[PDB]
Amino acid sequence: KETAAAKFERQHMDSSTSAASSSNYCNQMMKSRNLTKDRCKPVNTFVHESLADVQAVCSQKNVACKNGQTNCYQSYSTMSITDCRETGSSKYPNCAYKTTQANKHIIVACEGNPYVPVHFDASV
Ligand SMILES: O=c1ccn([C@@H]2O[C@H](COP(=O)(O)OP(=O)(O)O)[C@@H](O)[C@H]2O)c(=O)[nH]1
Ligand SMILES: O=c1ccn([C@@H]2O[C@H](COP(=O)(O)OP(=O)(O)O)[C@@H](O)[C@H]2O)c(=O)[nH]1
Repeated sequence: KETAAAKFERQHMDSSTSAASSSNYCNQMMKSRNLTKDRCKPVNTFVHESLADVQAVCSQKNVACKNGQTNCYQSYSTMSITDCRETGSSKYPNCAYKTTQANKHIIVACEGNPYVPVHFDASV
């Protein structure tokens, strides 16, 4: 079965490109990462940095999570990310997304032993 850590990697990691993310990037990525299978996931961020660099965020700046939990961490450096947001006209199963590339600090929640990212909270 898929671990929480593995799900984070599937949903949020894309180390292969520096940013490139064509205007088609989210339409393609959201489907293939299985985020459009049961419904159109409304909002999802992919991070274009090495796995070790994203894992390292769990030992960086501790900040409150949006839900009030205390186990969120903000990257000291900006990171290459792509935000995917479902369009107004998108209708399941034809999930359609706007693709927006940015360099921002990421905030992730970390859990477990080993202590690793399990949830993408925000970018700032
Ligand atoms: O900048 C963002 C904001 C949210 N999400 C995703 O959207 C999901 C829904 O957000 P959350 O679980 O924190 O609850 P909500 O924001 O919907 O109240 C998150 O788990 C993330 O997978 C994301 O990928 N990037
Ligand atoms: O602010 C948060 C939000 C979520 N989680 C944990 O992150 C994991 C993945 O979250 P979820 O299953 O809700 O999926 P997501 O919303 O991130 O897509 C779960 O073990 C939650 O306990 C957390 O530790 N802090």
